[PDB]
Order: sequence, then structure tokens, then C-alpha cells
Amino acid sequence: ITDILSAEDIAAALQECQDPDTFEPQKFFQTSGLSKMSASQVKDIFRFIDNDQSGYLDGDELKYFLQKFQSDARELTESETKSLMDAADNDGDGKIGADEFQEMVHS
Ligand SMILES: [Ca+2]
Ligand SMILES: [Ca+2]
Ligand SMILES: [Ca+2]
Repeated sequence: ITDILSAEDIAAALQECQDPDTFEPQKFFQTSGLSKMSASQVKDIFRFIDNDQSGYLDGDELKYFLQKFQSDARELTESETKSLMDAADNDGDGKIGADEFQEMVHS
């Protein structure tokens, strides 16, 4: 992830949602620089988060979202993982597909 995002933008993004329930998908994506990157770049990042390679984000992949940016970051709270899911899901399957992630990140 550090090959596409600046280390320092990532540190700032984590610093901003350091307390529980301060995580806000749009804020994170702006601070970190994600929302400014190309589809293909956003896709690479997706591939890094999708730990089991199912092609979708769901379950524990959401609880460990930040841990993909920095391995010692905190765990998202249940409310925060719910928020991510609400933010992204567009087809009622309770998981985040590559398409859904692209749209989310880009707004
Ligand atoms: Ca997965
Ligand atoms: Ca650290
Ligand atoms: Ca979905």
C-alpha cells in the first residue's frame, strides 16, 4: 500500500481516526490520498485488503481494514464496520466488490 500511497498521508489518516468510532470512510479516503488515485491503483489497494482473495471484502476483512495500512493500527469497531458496509454495499449481498470499492472511494 506504501508503494501507491505516501507513508506520511497514511500516518495522518490513522492519526485522524485514532479514537474508537472516529473512523469515517470519506475522511480516511481523502486524508490518505486514496480518493485521488486511478482505478487501477484503487484496484491494487483493494487486492491488498481482500485477504482471502475471494474478490470481496466481508467479515473480518473490515475489522482489520486499518491493519492493512499499518500492522499495529487498531481494529475497527462493530459500528465502524457497519458504517463501511452501509457506505459501499449497493446490491444487498453484505460484502464489498471491486466495483463497489471503486465507487465508494471516488465518492
Ligand atoms: Ca475477501
Ligand atoms: Ca505504527
Ligand atoms: Ca455488495
